[PDB]
Amino acid sequence: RGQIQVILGPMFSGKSTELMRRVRRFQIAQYKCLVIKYAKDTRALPACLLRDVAQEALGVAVIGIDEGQFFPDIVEFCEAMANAGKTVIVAALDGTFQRKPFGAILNLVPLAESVVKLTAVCMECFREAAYSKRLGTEKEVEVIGGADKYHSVCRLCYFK
Amino acid sequence: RGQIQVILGPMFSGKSTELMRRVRRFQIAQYKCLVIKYAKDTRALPACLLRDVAQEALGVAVIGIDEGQFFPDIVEFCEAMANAGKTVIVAALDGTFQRKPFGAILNLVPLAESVVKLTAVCMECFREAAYSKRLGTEKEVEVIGGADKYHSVCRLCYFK
Amino acid sequence: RGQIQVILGPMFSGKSTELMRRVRRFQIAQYKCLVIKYAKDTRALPACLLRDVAQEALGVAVIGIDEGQFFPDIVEFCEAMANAGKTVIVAALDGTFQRKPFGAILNLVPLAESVVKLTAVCMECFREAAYSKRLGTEKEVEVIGGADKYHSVCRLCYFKK
Amino acid sequence: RGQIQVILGPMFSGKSTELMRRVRRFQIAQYKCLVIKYAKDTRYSALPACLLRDVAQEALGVAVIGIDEGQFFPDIVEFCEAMANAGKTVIVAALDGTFQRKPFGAILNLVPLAESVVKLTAVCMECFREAAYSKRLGTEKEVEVIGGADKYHSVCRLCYFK
Ligand SMILES: Cc1cn([C@H]2C[C@H](O)[C@@H](COP(=O)(O)OP(=O)(O)OP(=O)(O)O)O2)c(=O)[nH]c1=O
Ligand SMILES: Cc1cn([C@H]2C[C@H](O)[C@@H](COP(=O)(O)OP(=O)(O)OP(=O)(O)O)O2)c(=O)[nH]c1=O
Ligand SMILES: Cc1cn([C@H]2C[C@H](O)[C@@H](COP(=O)(O)OP(=O)(O)OP(=O)(O)O)O2)c(=O)[nH]c1=O
Ligand SMILES: Cc1cn([C@H]2C[C@H](O)[C@@H](COP(=O)(O)OP(=O)(O)OP(=O)(O)O)O2)c(=O)[nH]c1=O
Ligand SMILES: [Mg+2]
Ligand SMILES: [Zn+2]
Ligand SMILES: [Zn+2]
Ligand SMILES: [Zn+2]
Ligand SMILES: [Zn+2]
Repeated sequence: RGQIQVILGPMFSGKSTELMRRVRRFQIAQYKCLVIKYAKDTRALPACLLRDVAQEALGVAVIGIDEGQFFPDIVEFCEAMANAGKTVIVAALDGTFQRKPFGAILNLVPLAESVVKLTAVCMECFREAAYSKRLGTEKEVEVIGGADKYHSVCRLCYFK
Repeated sequence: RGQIQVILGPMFSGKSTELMRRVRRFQIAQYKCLVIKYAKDTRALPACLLRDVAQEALGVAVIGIDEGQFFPDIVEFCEAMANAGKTVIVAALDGTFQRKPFGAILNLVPLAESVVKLTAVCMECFREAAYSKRLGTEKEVEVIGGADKYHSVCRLCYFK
Repeated sequence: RGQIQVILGPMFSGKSTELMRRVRRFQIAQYKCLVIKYAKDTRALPACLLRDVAQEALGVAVIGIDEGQFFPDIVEFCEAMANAGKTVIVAALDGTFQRKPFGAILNLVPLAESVVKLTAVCMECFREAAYSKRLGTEKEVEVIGGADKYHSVCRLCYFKK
Repeated sequence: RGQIQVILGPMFSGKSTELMRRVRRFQIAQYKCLVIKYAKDTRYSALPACLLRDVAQEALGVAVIGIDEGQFFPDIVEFCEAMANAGKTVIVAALDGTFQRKPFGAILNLVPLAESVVKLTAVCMECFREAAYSKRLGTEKEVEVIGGADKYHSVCRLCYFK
C-alpha cells in the first residue's frame, strides 16, 4: 500500500524537520528508509534528478524527499514509487518568491493522499507567515540562500 | 488583515460542510458573511463567474466559495478580495476524475495562508479515500452528479 | 477494528458540525450510523446516560456523540464500543466556564487514537477563541444556553475586568 | 500576547521533534527562546529541570518557552498558565497517557487552558498500522520508568490488548 504525503509551506517553516519526524517514525519501527536531498542547495543522498537514485529508492520501503520543487521529475518519480508500494514523503516550497507555483510541485496534490501547508513566523512583523520574500534584485527562480537572501513573510509585509 | 483558506479533498469528504463550519464561526460573532456556490451544480448566491457577484462580496467581511474548481476566475477574485482585507474560504476538488489539477484551483495554494486536504471513505474497500473515480465512460471534465456517477476511492481501488 | 476520535473546543467552534461531517463520510459509504445527543439540552437519539442506549449502539458500525461532557459514563461507553469494533466520534467541550476539565471528558484522551481542539472566534475582540466565558453569575457547572449566556473568548478577553 | 500549545501523543510519535520545529520558527525570527528538559530522563536521543519553578527566573527573560516531557513536572499547569498570562508563548511536548492508558500526572489539566492541542501518531511496532498508545514491555508497576524502545512499544488498540 504505497502513498504520497506532501509537506508544503514557505521558507523557514520547518518542512525538512517535519519530513524527518515522519521518516523517523517508520525508521524506529524497523522500516528501511532513504532520504534524498537536492545536490545544488549548498547551504541523505544528494541528487539533481530523482532518476539518478531510483535504483537505491527501489530497495527501501519509505522515501523522503527534501526540496522537491527542484527536481524536474518530482511528479512522475513520486507517483511511480507509490504505485510500486512505497511510502513517499515530500517536503517542498509551494510558491516561488513571486507567489507562483514552484515548478511542477503542485501536480503532486491531486495524486497525494495527504497534503499540508505549514506556517513560518513573519520576519518583519512577527505574525504568522505563508510566503517567501526575496531580499535582492535577481529575477531568476532558482537562487540558493537562507535568511540572508529571503524573509518568511505574511501577506501585508509581502506587499510592503 | 485579509486571508485565503483552501479546503481541498476528493468527492464525499465533506468540504462544503467544513466551509460552512468555518463561516458560521464568524457569522455567530456578528461578522457579515456571503456564501457563493456554482450555479450549474443543481443537486447563498449561485454564480458561474465570481465577477458576477464581486460587488456583493465587497460589502461583506467573510467570503465562502463552494466548488471553487468550476470558477475560471477563482485566483484573481480570491487574491483581490484578500488584499482588500476579506477572509476568503474556498471548498474545492483538487483533482478531476483523472487525478489532474481541476481547472485553476491549485494556483490558489501559493497565494493561500491556509491549505488542507480532506479525506473521504473509499466506497469500494472502505479504507481512506483521496481520489474521485468516474463510474461511467464520459470523457469531458464537467459531469455533474453524486454517488450514482462517482466513487471516492483509495489509490489501489482507483487503479482497478 | 474500533476507534475513538475526540473533537474538543470551546462553545461556538462548530464541534457538532465537524461530528456530523465525519459521521456522514461513513454513512455515504453505506455504514450503519447512530448519533446520540444530550437530552437535557433542547436548544438522533436523546439520552442522559450512554448505558441507556448501548444496545442500539451495538447494532451500528459508527457512533457519534454530541455534548459528551454531560455524560457521566462517557469514558466507559466509548472504550467498550471501540473495543467491540465500533468507530466512536465524540464532540465535547474540553473546559467549563472556569477553564477546568468538563466532567470526565479528558479521560478519553489517553484512550483515543485521534484528538483535536477546534477554535472559535472571540466575540469580544474577534481574534481566535479557545475558551467559553459565562456572562451571568450562576456558580453551578451545568447551565444550558447559547450566545445569550456565553461568549467564546480569547485569553485576554477571558480575563478582562 | 501569551499562548499555550500542547503536543500530545504516544512514545515514538516525534513530539520532541515537533516541539523543536515550532520553537526554531520563532528563534530564526530572532525571538529569545528557552527549552526545558526533564533532568531525570538521561537517555541518548536545553536547561535540565525537575521542577519548572527552578527555571522560572530564566523563563521570565524569554519570549518563547519549550517544555519537553511535560508530564513529569508536578508544577506544569501553574508554570504554563503563569507564563502564558505574562505574555509568553509556551509550547509543551508530553505523553497524554501512561502505560496503563491513564492520564499522565497533571498533563491533561493543560487542555482547557490551551489555545492549541494536538495528538500525534506513531507506527505500531507490532503490526505496523497507526499507534496511539505506549505499551510497557516488562513487569514494573510504578508509573515512572525511564526507557526507550527497549522498554516500550508504540502500539495500536488491538496490539495493546494482546
Ligand atoms: C522562495 C524561493 C526559494 N528558493 C530557494 C532558496 C533556498 O536555497 C531553498 C529553500 O527551500 P526550502 O524547501 O524552504 O528548504 P528546506 O527544506 O530546508 O525548508 P525548511 O527550512 O522549511 O525546512 O529554495 C529559490 O531558489 N527560489 C525561490 O523563489
Ligand atoms: C471528480 C469530478 C467531479 N465533478 C463534479 C461532480 C459533482 O457535481 C461536483 C462535486 O464537487 P464537490 O466540490 O466535491 O461538491 P461539494 O461542494 O458538495 O463537496 P462535498 O460533498 O465534499 O461537500 O463536481 C466533475 O464535474 N468532474 C470531475 O472530474
Ligand atoms: C462552558 C459551559 C457550557 N455549558 C453548556 C451551555 C450549552 O448548553 C452547552 C453547549 O455545549 P457544546 O458542547 O458547545 O454544544 P454543541 O454540540 O452545540 O457545540 P458546537 O456549537 O461547537 O457545535 O454547554 C455549561 O453547561 N457549562 C459550562 O461551563
Ligand atoms: C508510557 C510511559 C513512558 N514513560 C517514560 C519513558 C520515557 O523515558 C518517557 C517518554 O518520553 P517521550 O519523549 O514521550 O518518549 P519518545 O522519545 O519515544 O517520544 P517522541 O518520539 O514523541 O519524542 O517517559 C514512563 O515513565 N511511564 C510510562 O508509563
Ligand atoms: Mg521525546
Ligand atoms: Zn508580517
Ligand atoms: Zn479502496
Ligand atoms: Zn478576544
Ligand atoms: Zn498494532
